[PDB]
Amino acid sequence: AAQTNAPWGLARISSTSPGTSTYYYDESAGQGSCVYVIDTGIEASHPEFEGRAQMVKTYYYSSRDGNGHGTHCAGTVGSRTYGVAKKTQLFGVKVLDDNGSGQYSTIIAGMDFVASDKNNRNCPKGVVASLSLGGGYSSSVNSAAARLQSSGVMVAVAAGNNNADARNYSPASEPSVCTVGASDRYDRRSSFSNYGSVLDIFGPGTDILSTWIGGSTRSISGTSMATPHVAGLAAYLMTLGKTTAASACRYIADTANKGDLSNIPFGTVNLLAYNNYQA
Ligand SMILES: [Ca+2]
Ligand SMILES: [Ca+2]
Repeated sequence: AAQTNAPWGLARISSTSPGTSTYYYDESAGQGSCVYVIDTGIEASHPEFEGRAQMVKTYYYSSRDGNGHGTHCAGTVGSRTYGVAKKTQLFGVKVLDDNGSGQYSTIIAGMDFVASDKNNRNCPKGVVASLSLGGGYSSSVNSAAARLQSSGVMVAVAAGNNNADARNYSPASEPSVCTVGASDRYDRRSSFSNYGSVLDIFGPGTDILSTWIGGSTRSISGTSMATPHVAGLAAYLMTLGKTTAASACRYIADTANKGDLSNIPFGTVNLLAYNNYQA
């Protein structure tokens, strides 16, 4: 399938080269998979989600996304126009308040929630969790992410936006999950992207158009934007049967575009998420 005039990041994930504008993907499109977006929520009524999004948990007075960040990330995972996996099921877990902040204790509860809640859902092609969040190093946050992954969920987490080594941030620094850095449309490391040995992969993160609250759209930047490209890619590849929740991060690294990115510090992988879709 071909989506013309797609956001650059979608075009990039199905291309060997920068500078194109059409996204190519297998029409299965992540059908039968599920992606949990652990964030500020998801505006499920947005026409872009086509009834495929729902809120499943909140730790606050509402499950509404009063911020936009979670809705944007969910859009990159699975919206019809802005998403990688256009037929996946999206589940919102609101661990971040409407200012975009959340206590680590709440974030941990949210991860444990997903590990159990997947047993309440129909995801025959597998389960992914996208975590566009984080703060300073915490062994408890890392351990929660490790548990979620161990439980059979493909966990993708943001590397962070500190232009620093991700070793000092969580859940970025948890080795067993998929830690995602950000690139721009010219195949440069995004200016803010963290780096380091713990990164598994890069995805598009600068100037990413997606859904926003109030039935709108907007372009924003962050490792938060790169992460859902990888989460959606995992869901897509799992629906195709090419990989599994336990092996998807490795598979994505195996099949990535190699050596395309600039300003990657010595010791950080030069790997850009790629669907290897061949019609
Ligand atoms: Ca290339
Ligand atoms: Ca890893």
